[PDB]
Amino acid sequence: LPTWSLRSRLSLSEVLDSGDLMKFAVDKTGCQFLEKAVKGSLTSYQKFQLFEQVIGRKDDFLKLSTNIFGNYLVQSVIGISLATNDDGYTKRQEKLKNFISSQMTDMCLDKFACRVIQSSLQNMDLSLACKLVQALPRDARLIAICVDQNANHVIQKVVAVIPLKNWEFIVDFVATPEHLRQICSDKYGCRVVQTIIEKLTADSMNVDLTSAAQNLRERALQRLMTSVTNRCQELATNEYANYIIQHIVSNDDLAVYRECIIEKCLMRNLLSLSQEKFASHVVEKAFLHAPLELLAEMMDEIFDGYIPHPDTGKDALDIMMFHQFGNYVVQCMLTICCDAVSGRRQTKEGGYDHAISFQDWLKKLHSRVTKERHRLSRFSSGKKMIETLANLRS
RNA sequence: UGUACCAUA
Repeated sequence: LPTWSLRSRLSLSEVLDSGDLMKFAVDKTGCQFLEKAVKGSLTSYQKFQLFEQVIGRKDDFLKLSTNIFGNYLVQSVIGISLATNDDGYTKRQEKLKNFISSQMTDMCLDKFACRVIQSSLQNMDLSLACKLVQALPRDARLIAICVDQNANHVIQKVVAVIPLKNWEFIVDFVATPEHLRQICSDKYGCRVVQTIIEKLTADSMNVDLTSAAQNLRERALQRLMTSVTNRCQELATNEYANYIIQHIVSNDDLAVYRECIIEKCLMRNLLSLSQEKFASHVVEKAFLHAPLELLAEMMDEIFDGYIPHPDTGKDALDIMMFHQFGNYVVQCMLTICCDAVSGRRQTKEGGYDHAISFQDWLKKLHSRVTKERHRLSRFSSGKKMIETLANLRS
């Protein structure tokens, strides 16, 4: 801090006139002062000086943006610039767009500057905000952006506040098989893929779209889903990407994609997937949300899709009930049937009552549980199942 | 008996 300032009762015009702003803005106490001062009434010339000193020169703007304290002052002054419709408005906002553009990647990857980007994206005029998105990298650096724990929030802001036409390139980039593989195998990249999928879903939150815009949305959705269903096996078994497959399977507004995953990824692999740490969650979701015709194939695959062990006679259901992960899938099957038979779940799919299918599955499960009650009572899972059936006839 | 993310003074 400048020696002349080493006080209380200090004015903003002093700091602005002194040439020493940059020293205040990167100091905790100093920046705390500016942040208070900047919220008050500002005269025209005070804004003029803030504009010039904080967002007027590329280098100082970069230095504050990437600064732990400075970035807050940059965001406030950008706010004030946007609120100030004087004659220099245009040059200011245009210049700000140029500054960020020329350093896009560096700023996104920075813990603090990425906050400046986010704030600029949602507050700037949409047409200038759209140019910021154009400045996004189209190569390995985009992947790096998606998987950084700070920078990934830039992509998510873009998705939230920018019309799809401007960021269609991101969808197609992420849908490129190699890219999808790297992004979805990452902690943060998956959140990005998740957010994009949500945005591209024709749900309650997209009813405001024109038809042209819905069409654009649909095409991007198909592109992304084609890549996702092509790697469904890998994504479903992955530690992070299983959440994505679960989201798709559980979302009614994605029903057609849920059926695709079930048919071409899950079906015939149920015993095997039910024993996976990660995919077992996907398999539960599929049972919970499958349309009845597919639900019946799923149930049939468990009850009768596999040949029992040649020596002991153990079947898929024996294996699953006592498996560390598979036991949760059987619990899920049982709970579906009990809900169905007891009114808690709709058995009429499309005016057709599949009630007796659920009764049949329940009867099979109840028969197994009864015969194996002694072994099953040794496990928490087994006790839960026994108890579920008891609570049914009560 | 079984997993993530939710990130600045």
